This record gives sequence, structure tokens and C-alpha cells, in this order.
Amino acid sequence: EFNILLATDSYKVTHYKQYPPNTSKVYSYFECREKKKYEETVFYGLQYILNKYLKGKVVTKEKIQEAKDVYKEHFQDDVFNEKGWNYILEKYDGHLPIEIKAVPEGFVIPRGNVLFTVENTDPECYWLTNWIETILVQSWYPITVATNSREQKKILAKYLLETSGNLDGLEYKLHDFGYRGVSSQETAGIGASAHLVNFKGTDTVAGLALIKKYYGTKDPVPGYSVPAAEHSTITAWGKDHEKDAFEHIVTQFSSVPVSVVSDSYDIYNACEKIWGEDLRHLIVSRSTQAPLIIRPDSGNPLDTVLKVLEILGKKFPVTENSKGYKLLPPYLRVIQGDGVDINTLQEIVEGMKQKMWSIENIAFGSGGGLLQKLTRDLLNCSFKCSYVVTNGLGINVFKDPVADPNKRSKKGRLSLHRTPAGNFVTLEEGKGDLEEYGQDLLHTVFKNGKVTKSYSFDEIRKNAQLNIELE
Amino acid sequence: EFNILLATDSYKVTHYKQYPPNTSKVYSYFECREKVKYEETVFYGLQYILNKYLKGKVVTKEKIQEAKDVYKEHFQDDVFNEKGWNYILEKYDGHLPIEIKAVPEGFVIPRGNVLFTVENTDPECYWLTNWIETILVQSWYPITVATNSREQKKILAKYLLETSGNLDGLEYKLHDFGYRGVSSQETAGIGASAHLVNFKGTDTVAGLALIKKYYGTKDPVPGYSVPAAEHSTITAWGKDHEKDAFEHIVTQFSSVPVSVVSDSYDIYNACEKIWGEDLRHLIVSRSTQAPLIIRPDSGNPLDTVLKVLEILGKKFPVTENSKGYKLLPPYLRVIQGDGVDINTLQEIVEGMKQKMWSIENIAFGSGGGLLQKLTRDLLNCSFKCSYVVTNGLGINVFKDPVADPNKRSKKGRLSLHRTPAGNFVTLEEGKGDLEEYGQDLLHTVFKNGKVTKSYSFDEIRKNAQLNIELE
Ligand SMILES: O=C(NCc1ccc(S(=O)(=O)c2ccccc2)cc1)c1cc2cnccc2[nH]1
Ligand SMILES: O=C(NCc1ccc(S(=O)(=O)c2ccccc2)cc1)c1cc2cnccc2[nH]1
Repeated sequence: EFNILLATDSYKVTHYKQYPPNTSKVYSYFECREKKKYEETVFYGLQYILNKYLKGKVVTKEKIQEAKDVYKEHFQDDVFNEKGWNYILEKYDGHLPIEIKAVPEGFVIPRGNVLFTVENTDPECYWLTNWIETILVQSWYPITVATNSREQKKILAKYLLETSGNLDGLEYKLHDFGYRGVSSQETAGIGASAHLVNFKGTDTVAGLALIKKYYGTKDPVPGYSVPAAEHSTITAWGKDHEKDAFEHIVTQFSSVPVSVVSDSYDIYNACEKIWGEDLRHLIVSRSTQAPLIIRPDSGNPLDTVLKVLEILGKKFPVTENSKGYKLLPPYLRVIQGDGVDINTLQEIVEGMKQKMWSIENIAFGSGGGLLQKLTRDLLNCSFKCSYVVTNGLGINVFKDPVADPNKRSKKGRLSLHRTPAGNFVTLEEGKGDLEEYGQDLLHTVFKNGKVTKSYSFDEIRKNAQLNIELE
Repeated sequence: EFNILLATDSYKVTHYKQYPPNTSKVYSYFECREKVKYEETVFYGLQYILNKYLKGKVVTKEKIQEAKDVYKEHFQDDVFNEKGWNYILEKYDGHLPIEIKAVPEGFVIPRGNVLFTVENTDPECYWLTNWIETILVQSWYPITVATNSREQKKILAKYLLETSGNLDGLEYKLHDFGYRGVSSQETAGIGASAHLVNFKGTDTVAGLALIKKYYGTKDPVPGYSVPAAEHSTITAWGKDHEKDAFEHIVTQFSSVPVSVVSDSYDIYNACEKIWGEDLRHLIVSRSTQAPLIIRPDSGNPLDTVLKVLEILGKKFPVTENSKGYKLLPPYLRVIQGDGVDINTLQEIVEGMKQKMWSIENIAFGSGGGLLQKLTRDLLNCSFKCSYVVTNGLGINVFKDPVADPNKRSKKGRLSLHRTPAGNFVTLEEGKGDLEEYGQDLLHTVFKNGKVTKSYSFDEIRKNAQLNIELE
């Protein structure tokens, strides 16, 4: 079972002995710190952590004893704050005396702004605010997946609009292939849910149950997929029977969309001779609601996509759309799901544009690039103490390392506001109390063991919309 | 609750319909596919997956109904194999009719070798082998963390041996700081445990319980830490009271090791004037068993380490060890825990060596670098079908994409052997049965719902030792 007393960085066990004596309040905040790309971030994922790990009776006698036993051996010393944890158990029935205020989930906020704050609500628990730093900071992951996914949606929207004149199908242009490529089952669910803030296509099934349990949608599910082959279902037929595999699969799935990986032996032969000649009659007969989606899966991504389109364009009837770009017939599409990250995505769509191919023709799958190849450094997600009260006096505190001004932190009590021009600003040093900038955009989402404000997945999706979608 | 029917890539739900008719066996294997770095891998983490997710009754009537209901919405159609899953429920009381063979955990094996194989044990469940691809392929993560951690240990060993003449303390030279920097609590535990295959220092407490539950150690715990400050326990004292904070902290922890982050405002001032003058009397009085460990945390990692050492060397009595390298007195050490990955680690120890500083003086902390900044591409961890039986006939199968020879997969039934020179070789096409290469080194680790062979964490550590440790 999960034990919050064992869910912190080891050294934090020792911090209750290190704060100034007579400290009654420790107040800390989280930001995606500005660095001297990724100018704005999607705030998403805190509600998951609040519900799964922080709410309700999270302290018990048994959990306190288990932590005491572990830390005795881990430190080879008795340094654990048993008294402090006992107090929470006795006084609050094991509920955390903490208040967390946060910007609404889905909100899109420029770098360098307060996203949430944490403070103790009982003077005895001054040490608790930063105990939970470690678990709260893991919100960096859904924030970063959601943000990077959104930035890819911006690229797709730009190129789809330019080559087609509209945004039809945008929400299915980047499919999550990352289940096998992430570090754990839990990460899979969290990451997939973050991608679904921006798109509707996922093969990472774990995301669906997470959204249903912690957020909720009006629709039965937040994400969708369609039938498709993998290399094993082609290669199992034997090297000389690739055509037989293709025919069997597209016939099994004749009335729904189906994707067929086509590079087991020779992608170019498969497109030109197998699909383009031998089995063409099974392709040209398909419904617009049930295309074949050809999937290359190796070679230089841009070079391969362009060559595949070039081949298909000569075996199938291509049209020129009203923007002047080439368009495959509606029963035939392509998905590139190898080597796709934000950089290569951009390279591929720009390459297609240069060769006069509409982005209507293609969709992308991304796995490791979408869900695993991300770190806390990308957006400088960071949690810092900005305000303490000692001997009844509040003091504004901060770090400001001489050799790195980028690591300077904010001072005092913080609040988030709209500017007169409709942008965002974080006020420091309690200046929000002057009420010169309208209402604080941070809302209490957690207090004394209870989740106090929640958002549905639908609301989050609404908040995270692109400007171009809004327009 | 976890549901194995919902723990696969969506498209695999549709694969049972795509294999050749009358296929009775699907046999697949995992390797770290061959491409100058990472020539050998540490096999670790499958035992966790087998126990947490695959063993025992993993199919229930309720789980089948849940999956059916989810997939109907996710695919907007009825494509889920209810019959196949009901078969497993009724015939085997929901135990998976699968056999997995694997190399022992902790084993260090060159790239491009079979590490584990999977096949179904009931002809009706031919589809099951690749259903569990997704969950098994997540073994990439503990393998990759353990491997990259071990590669860092090789660097540290080389330089510690050169500069000091021995390997004392090697096992505490790379400390895990990665708890906040990984993508989930589950990942935290898995990754921390993988690092502990090589070292004993961790702040990622989640790793301890995972090891205790799934592997086991003779010792009470597999990993250790010591008291230490964070920026908040320094900055909370106020900007003008950094000295007061330092004095309080080292006095509270006067007889155990303590690390104190010293760069809140000016690391060089902190080292030269606060530690080196104002509080020097509190440092030179400490026990060899209780050093102060000074922690810089910003600036260029190499330049900052070198400058910190130069400052301390002029304020404290430095000796020259038997190798001719400079050594701080035993009550004083440094830890660099900012910007550390395998590359910067190498740069720092080489720079220290060039400046005649012993590696005895320093330890490293690594967070995102150690546990998060890794992907499945680093070692090319991959699962592929190599052998099928259809119409009673076994066929060797494989992919071999024309544009990427590096993605070619192995053919037929596989086995792992010792060569005459004592190295590893993987035999394909069932050739292990020719008995020209002695016994198969893989062991059956899972069969029909039961874990059939397992390893303690102590044995895994022994298997993963460096050659230099063995010498
Ligand atoms: O083909 C796969 N999944 C099915 C699949 C999803 C989306 C698409 S699409 O073109 O975006 C699309 C979306 C919506 C409606 C129609 C078409 C095609 C097919 C798969 C490969 C793979 C590789 N690695 C890991 C996991 C994977 N899933
Ligand atoms: O200081 C920290 N932990 C305690 C800490 C562990 C090991 C060391 S050591 O020098 O390797 C050492 C090991 C064994 C015996 C003596 C000395 C020093 C101090 C910390 C910073 C941080 C930053 N980010 C995240 C999480 C962190 N923990």
C-alpha cells in the first residue's frame, strides 16, 4: 500500500530539524521557470495527484511505524519526525493540514508564472509543506507531455490549414503509440491522459481509465483507435506470403479503417507492386469512412514518407485540392509512426509542403518521442519556498545563485492575475493584496485533506484549445 | 484494479483475427538490438513484471466485461476477443498459458543476444504471446537504468583507482536524486531499484519497498542516505543569515555525515568565508565518520567543482595521497548534484584528475540524468515474433526492412550459449538443438501462471559486478 511518509526524498526526513526555530509557516510555489521554444505551458495533472495520493486519511499508526522502521535502517540513525506525524494523526484524523491553490487545469500560461502554491494550515506542520515537494513536482510530467503535445498540434494545424484550407481531422493527426516505450504502467496512464488533452487518438489504453476515474468526460471514452496490423501479423504468414497477409487483413476489416504496416521486407515494393497492382482492386473499392492506411516504419522518416507518397500518387488517382496541393483518393491514407518527435514532425510536414503534398494525406504516430523523451528541464518545472513566518513575522525568501541568474526564485506571497492587455502576470511580495490587478486566478483545490475544486476532462480540453481553433 | 485485458496497445485487440488460419503457436523474443557505447547490458526487472502483473489469476468475469465495455466505445465497434479470454478463465482459472524463458537477472550480456523468449502453451492461445508484448517491453526501463548506472560506475572506478589506488567507497559515489524528476511513483520505485543494482546510495525511497517485496536482501535495506539541507532550510533563515543556518544545521547533525547546499546566494563566498573562516572551527572538529559534505548546485559543473576544491584547499589542510593526488581532510567532502549525467560525470572526473585532485574528495548526485533522460532507443530494446506453427508446420519468421538493416530481427527458435572462448552467442533457427554449443543458458522463469525461477537482489548485485571489482 502507498505510504506518504515513504514518498519523499530521503533528505527531507531530516528537514524538520533545520528550519529556523519559531517558524509557524512555510509557503512554497511551483512554476515552469523562464530561461534566458515552449513559451507557454498547459497546466494539467495536479488533480490526479491530489486524489490518488494526498486526500483523506493518509496517515495511520501502522504507516508511522513502518516509516520509523525503514528510516532507522536507511539512515543508520533515528532522525525521523515521529512526533510531527503523530500530531497529524491525532489532531486531524490523519488528514494533511495543507492548503494548495492552483490555476485551473487546462489553462495555458506563459513561462515564469506561479501555477500552484502550497502552505501548511497548522503552525505545528511548518515542515509538511516541503515534505510533499517531491510528489507534487512530479506534476512536471503531465504538464510537459500536455505542453509538448499541444506544440505539435500547433505545427499540424499550421500546415493542415495552409495545405487544405481547414482543420478537419486535426484532432486525429497525432496518435499515441507510446505504451511500450514509457517507464511504467502508471506513467503510461498519466502520459496518455495528457496527450488526450489535445488529441483524440490513442493506443495507450491506460489513459482511458485514468481520465474516467479522476476527471471524467460526457462521452463514454476520451480516446479512440481503429484496427491495424503489426509486423508479427504480417511476418507470421512467411516471407513469400506478404500479399496473402495484406489481403486477409484488409478483407477481415473491409468496412472500418485499417492500418497495415508495409515495410516488413520492402516498403517500396509493397506500395508499388502489392498495394499498387496485385491488391489495388481491394483498395479502390473501399468506403471513405473505411480507408486503408499504409504504414511505413523504417528509413529516414521524411525521405520515406515522400517516396511512399510519390509511389502511391502514380498508382492511384490523385487530385489537386483548392489550395493547389496533391490529395490521395479518400480510401487511401498514410501514417508515419517511426522516429516521430516534435522536431521530425516539423521536418516531415515542411517537406511535404515543399513537394506539394497536402497534410490531409498523412497522420503521425509517436511513442517514445511523445511520452518518454521529456525531462523536468524542458520547461524548468520547479518548486521553491518563497515565504516563511518566524517569530510571528513574515519574511520573503528566495535563492539567487551568483553563477546562474536563471535559477533565481520568486519572493514572498504570490498571486496570478490578468494584465490590462489580457496577458498573465505573477505578483510577488504579497502585492496582489493591493487589488490593483483584479482577482487572483489561483483557486483553492486542496485544503485539510479534502479536494475542494475539481475539473472535468471536457473543461480541461476547452481551456487548452489552440487560438487557431478558437478563431 | 489493474486489468491485463486493458494493458496492451489498442491495435493488439484486433490481432487475433489477422494471423494465418490454424496458427497454434506464436513464439517471440526480446533483445537489446545491436547497432561504440553501451556494448553490454544488465538484464534486470522482468521479475517485477512477472510477479506484479502476470502471475496467478489475472482474468476474471468482471475484467472481461470491463474490457468488452471499454473496447466497444474505444473502437466504436465490437472487435474484442471475448471468447479467447473466456477460454483462459474457464480452462486455466484465469492463469496465463504462457511460458517465458530468460537470462538470469543481473547478468551482463553483449548487445544483440536473446534475453527472454515468450510462447503460448495452449494452441487456442496463439494470440496471447503478443498481447503481452507491451507490458513485457517495459522491461527496457529497468534494463536501461541499470546499464547506464553501471556504465557510470565503470568511469568512477577507473578514476578512483587511478587517483587513490583503490576502490574504497565506490558504491557510494553516485547517489540517486531522481525521485521528483521521474514521470510517476511507479517509475520512481522501478528506476531507483535498478540503480541500486550498482550502488548503495539513494534518496528515492520508493526503491526500497520494491526490492523488499519482489527481490529481497539479506540486509534490512538495499540503500542508504544521510541528513542534508535543501535550499529552503537555508533560505528560510533570510538572506542575511546564511551563516546562522549553516551553523544550526551542522550543530544539529554534529556526529553524522551532513550535506549542506552552499550556493543559495554565492557558493564561492560560502566556501571561502563562511565555511572557510567564520564556521571553520565547527568543521575541523568533526569525526572522519561525520564529515561535512559541501554541495554546490549551479554554474558550469566542472568549473564550479574545480573552483570549490581550490577554495577549500587553501582554507583547510590538504594532504597528498600515495598516488600524488590532493586530498581534503577526512572531515570535509564535496558532492556535485547538478547537471550530472554520464557525459558530464566523465568530464568532471577527468578535469579533477588533470588538476591533481583525488576522486576520493567527491561524490555525485544524479536525478533526471539517472532515471528519466533515457529511452527505449538507447539500447534498442525490442520484442519480435521469430517462430510460428501453422497447420502443424513450424516456420521461421522475421522482419528485414530494405532501408534499415539494423531493424532486421532473428529467425526461428532461439537459445543462448557459451562460446569456446567463454562468451555469449545466440543461436537461431533451432540450431541449439544440434547440441554443438552445449546447454541453453536461458531458464524457464514463468509457466502457466506461476513464477518458476527467481533471484534475490543480493544475487543480482553479484551478477552485475564490474570486472575490476572481480579482479
Ligand atoms: O496502427 C496502430 N494503431 C491503430 C491506428 C491508430 C490510428 C490510426 S490514424 O491513421 O491516426 C486514424 C485515426 C482515426 C481514424 C482513422 C485513422 C491508424 C491506426 C499502431 C501502430 C503502433 C506501433 N507501435 C505501437 C503502437 C501502435 N499502434
Ligand atoms: O543531499 C541530499 N541527500 C543526502 C546525501 C546523500 C548522499 C551524500 S554522499 O556524499 O553521497 C554520502 C553518501 C554516504 C555517506 C556519506 C556521504 C550526501 C548527502 C540530496 C540532495 C538532493 C537534491 N535533489 C534531490 C534529492 C536530493 N537529496
